[PDB]
Amino acid sequence: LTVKSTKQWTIGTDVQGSERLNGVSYQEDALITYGDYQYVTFYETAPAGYLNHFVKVGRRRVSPSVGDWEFLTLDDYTQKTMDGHNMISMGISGDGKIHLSFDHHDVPINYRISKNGIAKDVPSKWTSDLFDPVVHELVGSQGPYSPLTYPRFEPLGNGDLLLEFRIGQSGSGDSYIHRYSASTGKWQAYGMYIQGDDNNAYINGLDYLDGKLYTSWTVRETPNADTNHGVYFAYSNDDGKTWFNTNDTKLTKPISTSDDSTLIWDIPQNSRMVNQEGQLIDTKGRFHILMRDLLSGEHQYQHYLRKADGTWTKNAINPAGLNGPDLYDPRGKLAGDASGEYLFGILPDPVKQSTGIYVATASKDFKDWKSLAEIPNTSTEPLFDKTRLHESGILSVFVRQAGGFPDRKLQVWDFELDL
Ligand SMILES: *[C@@H]1O[C@H](CO)[C@@H](O[C@@H]2O[C@H](CO)[C@@H](O[C@@H]3O[C@H](CO)[C@@H](O)[C@H](O[C@H]4O[C@H](CO)[C@@H](O)[C@H](O)[C@@H]4O)[C@@H]3O)[C@H](O)[C@H]2NC(C)=O)[C@H](O)[C@H]1NC(C)=O
Ligand SMILES: C[C@@H]1O[C@@H](O)[C@H](O)[C@H](O)[C@H]1O
Ligand code: NA
Repeated sequence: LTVKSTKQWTIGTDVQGSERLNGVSYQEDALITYGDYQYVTFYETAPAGYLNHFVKVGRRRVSPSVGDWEFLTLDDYTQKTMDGHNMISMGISGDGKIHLSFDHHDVPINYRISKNGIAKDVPSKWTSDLFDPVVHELVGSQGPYSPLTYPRFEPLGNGDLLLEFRIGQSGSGDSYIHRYSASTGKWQAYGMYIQGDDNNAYINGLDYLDGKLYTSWTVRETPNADTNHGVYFAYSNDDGKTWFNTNDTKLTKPISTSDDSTLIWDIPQNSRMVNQEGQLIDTKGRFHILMRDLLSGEHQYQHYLRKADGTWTKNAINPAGLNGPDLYDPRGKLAGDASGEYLFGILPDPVKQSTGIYVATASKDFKDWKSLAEIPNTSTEPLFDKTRLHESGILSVFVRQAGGFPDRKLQVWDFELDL
């Protein structure tokens, strides 16, 4: 496997402040291909300047030829909170509507939707008036909508879309799922699906494939990030309503963080393992988790693999040149190609201030990690486009540069793979 071509685009100037608002690990998602177009969302500085931002949404054509990015500015909602939690997630439903949820740290939901199915019936003109106002509920569904952190979208197989988030706080919180029907345009509540017990679960993402929804998490006791413990897993065969552990044992609804039956790896507190890193269902149905810890004696990225024979394995990702991250360093992701043979570790390096793209193969039990490419000059939690990789064999990555405002840009890097 080799890179046929490498291209980059600067899509905006990052915002100024002591927190990272763009390129955050739990954006789900920031960069999405739907039909023939790719979409991206990020904050840019509003005319009021420092500590005033607007959400932007970019689009470009990617099939059958790649066209130029164009952007709209949502200049009716000013993001003002310098808190690295307050990121943006986007989702696109099978009616073509684009959904955005953003700007939360233990506050009520902030959500909006396109008026029409602009990703299906693609308008000529790309402007802000394609979006409805910001609302603080999900029409058709019910609360609680506060205190909300971590909106995550997952597109389902019938065009529907899940929206998942935590209600409560670090060290004491629960998570919920809501489902948007593409056929009716109404949301419905799936309710609480994981319940804390004077702690909170921190999921790594949502992964849906062929009618099954997968997630993994750690449990956090207190607002101190050293108090994470365990690596957990569950899946659902009904889009979030009911859940099973790794042994196909049905769980209680909601899943309790006290139920050890979802534990797949014992990781104590003070292991230097961070919440909300990376997960992946590959296209052959093997589940993968990216975490980190110091348990070997050195800080290293860790790959957890749920094998087909049922067994979990854990292997350090330690290819030559990769500096291992500590608790607070940027978080990575895992991506997969259409075949399921290739696993990509998209791993920010805290020494180099760059993002390494490493590849392992299913034939080698993913032990063969190798440096494939690098995105230089990043201070970001890199985020990729799942669909674009599956459909075209292009690994497309959204990144915040390193460096100082206003030199520090937002970019999309495309690695055309020789698949
Ligand atoms: C429900 O699922 C859980 C989670 O997967 C599962 O618990 C796991 O069971 C495995 C298999 O027993 C445990 O793995 C072993 O851990 C012990 C530590 O006491 C070691 O002895 C084992 O190492 C030997 O066996 C390995 C087999 O591959 C060899 O590679 C190794 O070199 C040794 O010979 C092995 O690692 C694992 O600890 C648990 N995990 C947890 C989190 O509890 C449980 O069994 C499932 N229950 C049912 C009813 O299916
Ligand atoms: C460790 C800490 O954990 C949560 O508060 C969020 O994931 C935040 O982004 C991360 O920095
Ligand atoms: Na607690």
